[PDB]
Amino acid sequence: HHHHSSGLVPRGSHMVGLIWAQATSGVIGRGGDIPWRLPEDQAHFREITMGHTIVMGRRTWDSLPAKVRPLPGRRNVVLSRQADFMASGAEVVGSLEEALTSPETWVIGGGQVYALALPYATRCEVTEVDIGLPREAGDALAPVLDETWRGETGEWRFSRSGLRYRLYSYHRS
Ligand SMILES: NC(=O)c1ccc[n+]([C@@H]2O[C@H](COP(=O)([O-])OP(=O)(O)OC[C@H]3O[C@@H](n4cnc5c(N)ncnc54)[C@H](OP(=O)(O)O)[C@@H]3O)[C@@H](O)[C@H]2O)c1
Ligand SMILES: CCc1nc(N)nc(N)c1OCCCCOc1cccc(CCCc2nnn[nH]2)c1
Ligand SMILES: [Cl-]
Repeated sequence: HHHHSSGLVPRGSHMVGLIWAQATSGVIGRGGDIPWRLPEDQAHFREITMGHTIVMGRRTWDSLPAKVRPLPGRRNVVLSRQADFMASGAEVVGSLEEALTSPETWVIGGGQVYALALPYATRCEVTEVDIGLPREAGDALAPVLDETWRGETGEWRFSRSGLRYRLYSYHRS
């Protein structure tokens, strides 16, 4: 069965969304990359963010596959404290306040930027990957979401590869 979910979330004059994929342990990144491959999550990330402003930390920009840098179809905003940073086809901003000026914004990583943006977020789109990768020194980590967050939990699904995952759609006022 499909998680008979409404999939509806009202919005106000500002919508700040966070979107990430995490292992059970909260690991989201390692060695400059994501330590699994999940086609359905790539498709999910693309469909949620298409047509919107996306905000990412400089290390997440570095981690994009060079052929989809900038991510097409989205206004790419890179957060860096390097005034001279070269992000061809994107814009570089020096502060989170300026990065979140678009009326709709999806924060797409990484660990540092999720943490700083979480107080302003009203949606979290989380892919939980059922992989038992323990946290290691240097890992990038997903935020811990408290009980101000509410929403819907999807059913477990298998990718054709056999990797198991599920989608959480969280929101708050
Ligand atoms: N699983 C997922 O969903 C997912 C999503 C995205 C990324 N990732 C992975 O996460 C890792 C990257 O995450 P990360 O935490 O190491 O780095 P990050 O959050 O992507 O980027 C950190 C950089 O962003 C800049 N920065 C951070 N806060 C800033 C602020 N308030 N103002 C201006 N600049 C700011 C700094 O750039 P400068 O050093 O240039 O000053 C900082 O070094 C990679 O492994 C990536 O593959 C995973
Ligand atoms: C996909 C990982 C991911 N998942 C979720 N749920 N949230 C994220 N923030 C997130 O990270 C995306 C930004 C960092 C890594 O970027 C990518 C890594 C591997 C492949 C692609 C191209 C995926 C297809 C595509 N998307 N847009 N055009 N094509 C991106
Ligand atoms: Cl992937």
